[PDB]
Amino acid sequence: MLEQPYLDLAKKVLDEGHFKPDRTHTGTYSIFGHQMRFDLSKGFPLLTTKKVPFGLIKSELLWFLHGDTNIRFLLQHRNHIWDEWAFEKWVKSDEYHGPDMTDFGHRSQKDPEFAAVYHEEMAKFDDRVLHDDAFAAKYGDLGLVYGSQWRAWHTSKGDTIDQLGDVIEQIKTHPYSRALIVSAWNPEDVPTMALPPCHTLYQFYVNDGKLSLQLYQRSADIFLGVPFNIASYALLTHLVAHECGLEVGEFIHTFGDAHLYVNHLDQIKEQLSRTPRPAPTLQLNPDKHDIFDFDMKDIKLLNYDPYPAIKAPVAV
Amino acid sequence: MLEQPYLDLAKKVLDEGHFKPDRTHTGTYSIFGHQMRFDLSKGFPLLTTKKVPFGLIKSELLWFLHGDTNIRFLLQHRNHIWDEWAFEKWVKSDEYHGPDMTDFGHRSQKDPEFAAVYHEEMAKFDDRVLHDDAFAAKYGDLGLVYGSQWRAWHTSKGDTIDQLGDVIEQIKTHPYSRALIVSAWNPEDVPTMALPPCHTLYQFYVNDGKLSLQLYQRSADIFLGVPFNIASYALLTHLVAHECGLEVGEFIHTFGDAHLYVNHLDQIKEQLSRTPRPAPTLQLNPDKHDIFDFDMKDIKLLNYDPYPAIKAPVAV
Repeated sequence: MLEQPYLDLAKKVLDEGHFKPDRTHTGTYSIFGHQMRFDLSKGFPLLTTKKVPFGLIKSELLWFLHGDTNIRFLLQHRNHIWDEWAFEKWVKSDEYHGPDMTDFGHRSQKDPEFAAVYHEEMAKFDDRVLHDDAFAAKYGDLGLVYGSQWRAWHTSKGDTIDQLGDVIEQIKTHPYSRALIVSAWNPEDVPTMALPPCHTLYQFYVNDGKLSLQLYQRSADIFLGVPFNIASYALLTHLVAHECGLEVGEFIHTFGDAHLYVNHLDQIKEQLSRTPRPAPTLQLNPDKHDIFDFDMKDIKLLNYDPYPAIKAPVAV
Repeated sequence: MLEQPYLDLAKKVLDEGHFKPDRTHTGTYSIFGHQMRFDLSKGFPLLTTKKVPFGLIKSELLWFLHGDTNIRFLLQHRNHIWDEWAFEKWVKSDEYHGPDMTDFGHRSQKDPEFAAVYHEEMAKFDDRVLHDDAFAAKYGDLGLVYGSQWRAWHTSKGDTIDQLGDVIEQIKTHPYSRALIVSAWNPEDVPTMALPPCHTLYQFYVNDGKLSLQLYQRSADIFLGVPFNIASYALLTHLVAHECGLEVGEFIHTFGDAHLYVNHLDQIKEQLSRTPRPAPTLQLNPDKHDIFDFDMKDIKLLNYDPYPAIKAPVAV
C-alpha cells in the first residue's frame, strides 16, 4: 500500500535502532540516514493505520503559505500546534502575572492541578491573542518560523526574500532547473533559536510534466511527527503543482536522525498489526490557482477511512 | 565491495534515467532522489574501478578547511579545479587585454588554435595570480566559495560565523545534538551566483562513539563529479572524527538530481565491466590534531591499486 514506506521505517527503527539519549530524559531508539518515496499519483499519503487530523495539517500549511508567523491565525482555526512557543515567551515576559510556570512543559505531564492551572493560563493566553490586537502583536508573533523563512528571508540590505515565491517563478520559467531549493536553515539565527527548523530544506524537480519534491528532515519523531510531516509536504507538492499547471510526481522524504521515543514502543507495535486501507484522494479548487490566496475550503480530502486514533504521551 | 553503491548508481541511472535537457546542449539521463552509504571502517571509498587524483581532493579540501577562497593556494599545489571561475572574472574585467574569450568554455572544445590561445592566456593568468600579490587579491579571490561559506558566513551585523568551527565545538560538547548542520546555501547570494553550491548542506551524527556524516547534493555528475565528491566528504568525515577523538562511522550520500551526460555513456559502460579491488586505507598524522592547521603531508593514502584512468569530455 501507499503508506508502507512509513511502516517499514517504524519496523527498521525497532530492529536496527540504537539507544540514544536526547534533549529530554525519555530515551529514543534512533537511526541516521533514511529515504522513502511516495507516488502521489497513487493517492494522498495520509496514514490510514491511524486517524490523523488533516484539518490541522491544512491550516498550518496555509499559515505557512501566507508568510504568516502569528499564532492568531491558527487559534482562529482551532489549531493549537504552536501555542507552547508563544506561551513560552509570554510567561517569561515582564508583563506576566500568574503562577510560576517555569519549565511548564516537563512539569505539566507529572503534576495534578498544576496541569490544570497551566491549561487555565494557556486558555487565557489564547483568548487574549484572539481579541487584544496589541497583545497578539507582542506575544502572538513567533517571528522566526516557516512562514517567515519561506516567504520573508531577511537579507543584509534589510530587505526580505520570498524564496518560495521566487522558486515557483523559477519552476514556471525554468522547470529543468536543478536549483529549485528553499532553505529554512539560517546559520545566524540557529545558534540562538528555541528549536532550529526540523524541515531543513526542500527541492522541487520537474520531469515529463510531473512535479516532485524532496524534503531533508534533520530530526524526526517517527510516531507523532512523521505522519503529519508526510502529509504537510505531500500537500505542498500538490499545491505547487496545481499553480504551475503540472501533474504530481513523487514526494521523497529524506531523514537525518529518525527516532522513536521509548514511551511509544507499545503504541507503534500495535499500529504495525493493522492492515492499511486504500489511500484517500485529494481534490483542489479548480477555479482558484494562486495557492497563496488559498483558503481551507479550497482543499478537499476524499475517501479517508482510517482506523481509530492512537494516543501516546508527548516528549517534553 | 565498498564502491558498489557508486556502480549501482551508474547502473540505475542507465536503466531508469529519463532524458532531461540541462543548462548545456549536451543531454543527460537523470533521476531524482537517491541515497547511498559507505562504511568508513571497511576502507576509504576512493574508486578503484578508475584512477582518481587523490592529491587534488586533498588540496581542495585543505583549501576549504583553511577558510581560503583564493585560487593561489590551489595553483601552488598544481591544482587547477577552480581556474575557470577566476579566469571568467578576469577576462570580463576592464583590465583584460587579449583575444575575446567570450564564452571560452563552449568554444574551447570545438576550436583548434582558439583552445591554444585560451590555454595560453590561462597560463598567463595562473602565473600572474602566483606572483603578483595585487593581481591575486583582485582576480584570485573567488569570494563566495565553500571555504567562505563553511568558515566565514556573513551576517547582518557585518560579522562572520565560523559554522564548521562551531559545529566541531558542538560535536565535542554535545555529540548527541541533532542539529550538527553546516549549510552552504545562502538565499540572498544564490539568485546572482555563477554556480550555486552543489553540496548544499551536511550533517554530522554521533552514536556508540562513531562519527557519521550525511551530505545532501542537489545536482551531481555521476561520471566526473561523484567519484571526487565521495572522496572529499569521506575525507572530511575522517578529519573531523580525528579532531573530536572519535572513530569513523558511515558516509551517507543523498542526491537531488543525479545525472549522467550522454557523451559519457560508453565510458560509464566500460567502467561497469571492471571488477572492484580492495579499497585503500587512510592514515592521518597521529601528532597533529587541529585539522584546520593540517597540511598535505598529514594525510596519507595507502594501498590504492586502481585500474587505469578513463578520459571523457567535460560538459561546458
